[PDB]
Amino acid sequence: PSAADRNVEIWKIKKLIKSLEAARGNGTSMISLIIPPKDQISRVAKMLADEFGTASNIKSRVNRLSVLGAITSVQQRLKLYNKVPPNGLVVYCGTIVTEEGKEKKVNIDFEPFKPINTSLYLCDNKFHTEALTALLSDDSKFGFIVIDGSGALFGTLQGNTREVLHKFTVDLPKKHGRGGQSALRFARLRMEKRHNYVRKVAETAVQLFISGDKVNVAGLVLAGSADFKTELSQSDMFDQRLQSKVLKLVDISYGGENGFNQAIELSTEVLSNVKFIQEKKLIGRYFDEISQDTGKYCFGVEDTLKALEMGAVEILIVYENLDIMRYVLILYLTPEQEKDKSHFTESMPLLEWFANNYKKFGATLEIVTDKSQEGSQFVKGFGGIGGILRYRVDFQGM
Repeated sequence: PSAADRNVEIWKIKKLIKSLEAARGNGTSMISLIIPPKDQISRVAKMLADEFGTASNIKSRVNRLSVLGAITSVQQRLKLYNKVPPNGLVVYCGTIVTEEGKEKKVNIDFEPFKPINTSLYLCDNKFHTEALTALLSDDSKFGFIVIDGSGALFGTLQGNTREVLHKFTVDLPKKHGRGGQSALRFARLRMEKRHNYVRKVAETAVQLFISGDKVNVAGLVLAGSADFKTELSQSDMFDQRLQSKVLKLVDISYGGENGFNQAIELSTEVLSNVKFIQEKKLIGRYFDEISQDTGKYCFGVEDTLKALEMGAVEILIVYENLDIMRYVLILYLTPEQEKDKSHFTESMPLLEWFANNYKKFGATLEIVTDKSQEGSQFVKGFGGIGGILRYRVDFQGM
């Protein structure tokens, strides 16, 4: 588990989906192999073997060598895996026409984060990625609890997908009567049935939102009126992890189902901007180092790599674009790269590098955008690559 680390993974997918769809060679030489979890490898290995045997007959050298090579190619990757890992196995192999009309051979095998029963096996002119872009259906789901004086409600907002889950009700000690009983005796029974609501509710929500020893949602908004909910967050009969991710405390007029929409209308933004929020927060904290004397910061390629290479800098912050290429067929040059590169002595874009191997530096990679003042200044003003260090470091000249 681990968000932020989870979002680096999505980045790579989109990057891969991009290059994959940009390709298209010359006939049945494109293999898209997706293998669902638990399904069996040898089942696949045989089908491959079969396909190979059948292709062996083709007899049109060019067309025969084409199909054979593809199949060979994927078999050769498949042999590396001892069995489908969890989430499964995606595999792309084949020969494509690249720049200069030369041939390029693609070899991709790897485990994602869940493409079940997609079980795919196609040989075409193009790679088939619909399976990958689907992983890109990651809409954060939020939890709603809308209290009231006449009844509670629990539902979810996810994208534009509204969902009313459960809805019970209470009829607290309302009536007063004409002298027929004491005041205290009333207030008593009063701050008694509430507590027996402040519960049943705070209880019919843990038996809901937190399904499987973890909250099956990422936000949780408590909406109602007059502390009928503020006596629910800082409470004892509710909390436990759930009090931990209460995002908004929204005041509506008239609740239950009607106030659900009012809750949802109001909660959009913080919920439709969650990434930009944490993203602006992150970069802000960064700007903060730069501003105090504590100064545990770093930026620019040179010193970041330098700081990265040495000890442990807490979070590496990099812009999603980053006109900077890293070769060593090790340099780090922008598209200034059209100069006296005195020949060879793995041309990967720098961010592409940072992703595959940052897990081994001190952790946490944060790709950010310029869709804010914070990210625009992080880029326009500090080359969009810096880091939040864990102890001051001295950089000197150049």
